[PDB]
Amino acid sequence: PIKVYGQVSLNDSHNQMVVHWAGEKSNVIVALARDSPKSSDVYVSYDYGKSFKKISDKLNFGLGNRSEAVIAQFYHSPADNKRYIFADAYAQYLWITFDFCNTLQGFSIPFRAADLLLHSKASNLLLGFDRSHPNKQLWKSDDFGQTWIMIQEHVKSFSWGIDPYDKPNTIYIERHEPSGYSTVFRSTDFFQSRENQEVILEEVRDFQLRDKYMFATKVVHQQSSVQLWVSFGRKPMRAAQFVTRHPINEYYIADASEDQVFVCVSHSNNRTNLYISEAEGLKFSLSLENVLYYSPGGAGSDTLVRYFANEPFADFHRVEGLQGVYIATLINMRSVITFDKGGTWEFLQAPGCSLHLAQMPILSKESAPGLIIATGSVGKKTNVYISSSAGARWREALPGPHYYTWGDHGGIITAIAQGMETNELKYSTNEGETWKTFIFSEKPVFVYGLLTEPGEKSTVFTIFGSNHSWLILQVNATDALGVPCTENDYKLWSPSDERGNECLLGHKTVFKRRTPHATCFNGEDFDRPVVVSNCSCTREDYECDFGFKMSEDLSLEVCVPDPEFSGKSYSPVGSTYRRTRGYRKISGDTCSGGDVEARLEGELVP
Ligand SMILES: *[C@@H]1O[C@H](CO)[C@@H](O)[C@H](O)[C@H]1NC(C)=O
Ligand SMILES: *[C@@H]1O[C@H](CO)[C@@H](O)[C@H](O)[C@H]1NC(C)=O
Ligand SMILES: *[C@@H]1O[C@H](CO)[C@@H](O)[C@H](O)[C@H]1NC(C)=O
Repeated sequence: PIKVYGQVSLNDSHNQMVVHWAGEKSNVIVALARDSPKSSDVYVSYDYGKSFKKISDKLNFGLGNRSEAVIAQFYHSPADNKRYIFADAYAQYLWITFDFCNTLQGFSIPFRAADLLLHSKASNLLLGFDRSHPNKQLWKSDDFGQTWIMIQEHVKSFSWGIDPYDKPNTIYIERHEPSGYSTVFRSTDFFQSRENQEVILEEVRDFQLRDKYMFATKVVHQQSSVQLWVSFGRKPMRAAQFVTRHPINEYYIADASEDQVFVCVSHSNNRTNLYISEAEGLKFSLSLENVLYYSPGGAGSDTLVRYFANEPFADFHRVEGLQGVYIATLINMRSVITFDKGGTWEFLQAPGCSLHLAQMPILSKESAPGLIIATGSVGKKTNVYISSSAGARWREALPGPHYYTWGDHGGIITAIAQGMETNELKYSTNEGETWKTFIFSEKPVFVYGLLTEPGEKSTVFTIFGSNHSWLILQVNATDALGVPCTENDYKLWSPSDERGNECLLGHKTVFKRRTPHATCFNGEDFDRPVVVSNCSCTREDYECDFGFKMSEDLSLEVCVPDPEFSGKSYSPVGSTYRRTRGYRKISGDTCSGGDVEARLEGELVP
């Protein structure tokens, strides 16, 4: 029903191992073994993981130099999955391949390659940032790392532009300056001429680019305070309004991907406050207080929080595949979820008790709309919890901590116990309502990774671990799904909140998906909603207005005046101006008509 078709032990005793399939239409897998750096090894499969060949000896410093290569990091081009760069940890040196590591060539380079930033569309183009010097130099290559020019020195921060919003080759940069105040510049010819260069904002402290938005900071006064500046869709930057009684030291941009900005301000007692804007990103309202926040700390002069997306400091998580849905943890903790980008929040429940989600991460994808797997616990021992209702309802799927992944649009889910040795793969074809066991090897292993072969329809899983000696297995589970799904095996589904509203963000979205109990191969792409239709407005289409905050008791769902406004939340006796009741329609909400829209919307006042 399921078979292990590839199993390979690498006579290798490094303490880290990463394994990456080249991509969806590809038989190549690259594996990199590293320490915690003291040594490394590289292995490549050209047969879907049936066999791996050691190719570390191809990574050498050339004729008459025998000193061993030590790979810190490798990089895969997202524009061309045949291309890789392996960077030496110590020497100023790279190896590049254009053919899945069949041929590698070494190149000595004028900096150590701490961080390379490969362009997402132009496969020859990349940046390199020399972080070892305090001299802070940005290097650019247009031949995939063979030759490099130094395009900017004294770099405080920089970023590639983003398509489609920026012209081709766009780079944004800000330099360190003796005064501490600096200019954000944009160039389309790598800073080679005045004519292809543009001032974006001046007297800036920091800057960041995130999707359609750009953020920068200035200082105002009389204690000084940091003012946030924002651009939406590459229009000129404008000052955001953040009214508080006390100085703001920094902003954390938590998310800017759904036509609004979530921003966190303050980090007292490992808590922060979550604010949301409308589309322009300029008028923020307090959506959620006391969100868990843990950072390692920084030098003390950062005004925009730097962090990696896969390691957010705020316990706040966008659910993929769905607009509107985010999950957070607040504080004696509680997990909450929103279905309307922070307009209202609800407590998560399992069978009911309060469900607390440790964010082992939350797994969700556009290829399986409404399916979420997460790790957490109930009351007061971690288990695996599953929702197939976009987080509205949850069940406990498996007890104990596990790796989990899935294939074929969520139609087959796999799980392996973590933190103990095992030779057991759990699999479910019904969203975790039942599970079968497949013994994937005779002897137990500590498992360190569980992956799905890329491709939305894939039903091949990679397992790697050891008992130190690395083992890599490939499990083909295709036959566990049997024959192709037919019309009988699909049902219409609309995401809803916990109350049953299938009307989210002012419209009803309809997906065609495979029923929970159908055992069949789903060969269809139904990732994109079949029907969308508008609804009459409800409370759920509204959020707190500038000057207001969510009631402390979230279940009241009432917006009240924010004390930070010092009693001036409602300030303008003439004409017919529009006085807010505390609410504004959520950015991108398409609701229309009905009772609620009236007297949630502003009041006409003389
Ligand atoms: C070999 O060449 C590399 C890269 O140029 C250099 O960094 C290293 O010092 C060399 N090692 C020896 C033993 O000559
Ligand atoms: C897995 O099994 C299916 C059905 O037998 C086959 O079509 C598919 O190519 C296999 N995949 C791999 C990577 O062996
Ligand atoms: C729903 O409303 C939006 C504007 O709010 C409009 O653009 C869209 O055409 C409407 N869609 C449907 C399917 O009626």
